[PDB]
Amino acid sequence: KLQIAVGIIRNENNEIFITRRAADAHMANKLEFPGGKIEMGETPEQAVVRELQEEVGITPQHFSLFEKLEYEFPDRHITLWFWLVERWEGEPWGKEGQPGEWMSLVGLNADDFPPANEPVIAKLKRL
Ligand SMILES: Nc1nc2c([nH]c(=O)n2[C@H]2C[C@H](O)[C@@H](COP(=O)(O)O)O2)c(=O)[nH]1
Ligand SMILES: OC[C@H]1O[C@@](CO)(O[C@H]2O[C@H](CO)[C@@H](O)[C@H](O)[C@H]2O)[C@@H](O)[C@@H]1O
Ligand code: NA
Repeated sequence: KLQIAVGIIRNENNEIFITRRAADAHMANKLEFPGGKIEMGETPEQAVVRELQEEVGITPQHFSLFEKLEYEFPDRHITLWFWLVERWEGEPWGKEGQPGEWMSLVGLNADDFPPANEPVIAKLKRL
């Protein structure tokens, strides 16, 4: 059972900053919204801020919870907190050496992301 906070970073051109997971990680090689595990003593709002600062070097500001869902993977159960981030300080980049780039929302392919993201990718194509 893991609680994961991730940020959907959208610019004014309806593009999202997406990174790719390592070949040796769970959901290897999949595209993803930057994020990570919510630690003990930390709230989901604080988690997404810390995770984005760590992973892509930006500080999320005035964000909202776009979606919260639970997904059962073959060996783990995770609760995902998808935060819509439209304002932030900094310029997103591959701060941890991971691949990262802007992707048009209309071009996103749910099959490229973990299956847990399916409903979120779909909903995004409408916001
Ligand atoms: N960062 C991130 N993790 C995701 C997404 N979708 C999704 O199922 N996950 C899963 C993959 C991992 O099992 C877990 C994240 O944990 P790690 O920080 O250890 O990789 O959440 C997503 O969009 N972003
Ligand atoms: O839960 C997010 C939701 O709460 C509001 C206030 O109604 O925003 C507050 O919480 C955000 C997340 O911590 C902050 O970024 C924001 O600055 C704060 O006002 C809504 O705007 C948002 O949908
Ligand atoms: Na982490």
